[PDB]
Amino acid sequence: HYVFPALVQDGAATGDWKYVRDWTGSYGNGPVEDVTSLDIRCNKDASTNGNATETLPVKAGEEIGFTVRTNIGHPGPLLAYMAKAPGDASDFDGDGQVWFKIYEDGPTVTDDGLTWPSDGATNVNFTIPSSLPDGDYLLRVEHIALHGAGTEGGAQFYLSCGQVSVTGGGNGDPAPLVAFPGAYDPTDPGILINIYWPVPTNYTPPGPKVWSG
Ligand SMILES: *[C@@H]1O[C@H](CO)[C@@H](O)[C@H](O)[C@H]1NC(C)=O
Ligand SMILES: [Cu+2]
Repeated sequence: HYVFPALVQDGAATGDWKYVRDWTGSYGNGPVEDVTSLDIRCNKDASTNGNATETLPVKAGEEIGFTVRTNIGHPGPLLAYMAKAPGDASDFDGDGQVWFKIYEDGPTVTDDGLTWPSDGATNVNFTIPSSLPDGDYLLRVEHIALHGAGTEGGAQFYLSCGQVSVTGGGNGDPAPLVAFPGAYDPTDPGILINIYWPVPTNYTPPGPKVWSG
């Protein structure tokens, strides 16, 4: 139970939900539980637009992060996605095959079982690929909590969508492109997984491969 309320730029948080789409029930720190739901895109009611969210100017190559409200208190992978808006980020619903992955981490095998780079984290950061073209993007941050993921319907998704306007961009062609919902299936080997009883040797975060450019 955590949220990603604000973007981090130049080693300072911006305002809670200023450059990030606030979502229905964000107060309760509730997980998305259905990867077929519109919720999996930007969380509940957040996709339809950002008519009251701002867009942060950023550079291709810049490290943009998110604050974490309390901390990442569940085990699992961190993932980030972006999507080019056809105009202003605040008018973009993020529909269609427009999402590409820019980041994902995976676990370490210990004596005690899997540890994760996200465990206890109070902030998270990513790097806008240096070749990403000029444009308005959604920046979708996701932690997939896997502590109850042994049964179908048991993986938890903790998400937010930030709005950024990218300059200093190159001639990258982000791909492959996927949809939320649609990228994830509840039987996916990174979503339906017993992280404990046989200790995973080769855990595979779901969705498409990372676009590096
Ligand atoms: C996140 O921040 C750490 C600490 O400065 C850094 O080592 C790492 O390269 C950064 N990761 C990304 C994805 O920008
Ligand atoms: Cu929780």
